[PDB]
Amino acid sequence: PELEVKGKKLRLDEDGFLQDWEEWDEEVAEALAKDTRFSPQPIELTEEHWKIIRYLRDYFIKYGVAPPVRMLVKHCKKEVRPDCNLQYIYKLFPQGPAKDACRIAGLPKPTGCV
Repeated sequence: PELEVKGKKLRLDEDGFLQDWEEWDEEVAEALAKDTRFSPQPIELTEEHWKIIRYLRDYFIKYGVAPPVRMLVKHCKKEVRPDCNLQYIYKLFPQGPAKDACRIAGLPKPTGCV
């Protein structure tokens, strides 16, 4: 379906992932985060959320896939907080790094992030 943000109508897939992925910015991230068609509840983006979002998006821009969860957790422990395990990632992103975090980070698919 569509997502109205910033005077634009962006294309999402059936799982709520941004298909016009190159149109993404912080504003789009925010609209995705409150998109309750694809999330039980809006997700309030803290700086921790943002650190995770920026990491996923940089990885996709560089490698064309999302990083594996194994690598995400390692990164989070090093750059977010020493106790940021997968459970902590689900605390931030209730549906997980693929269904929530990669979606909000504007990746066109979460492929790789398992």
